[PDB]
Amino acid sequence: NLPPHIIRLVYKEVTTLTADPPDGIKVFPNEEDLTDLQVTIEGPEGTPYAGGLFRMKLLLGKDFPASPPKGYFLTKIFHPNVGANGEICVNVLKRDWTAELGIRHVLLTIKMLLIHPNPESALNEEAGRLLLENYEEYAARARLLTEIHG
Repeated sequence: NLPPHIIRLVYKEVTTLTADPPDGIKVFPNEEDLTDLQVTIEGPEGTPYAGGLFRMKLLLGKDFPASPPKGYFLTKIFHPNVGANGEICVNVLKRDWTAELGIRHVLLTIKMLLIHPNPESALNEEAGRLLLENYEEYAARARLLTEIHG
């Protein structure tokens, strides 16, 4: 139940964003509810997630864009910043957020997160500790779950 003038702004972003998304990212056409966007993020090459295709959904909350969107991975993944429910915690984004950044910036931030995790704010503390204490162990399991779910 976003304000109509906000919906009018969302339709603009999504329409442009869908016709020309960032690399490795694809926003699916939404004509039902643009508050609930469906997106795929290709696992970056040179990362454990490489080769995998990760389905996610971006939810625009009630106080959007005053507050940042809330992302959720549908694809199961081993990442310090992704919870069991798939909830994505982008600590830096939520701090450096304003209404002008746009949905494109959010998706980019999530892609950058697969490359540059943040164990200082881990929803998956196991993946958080492993990333710091034994990266090779993290890369192994992350690469394994990417072969199965990616």
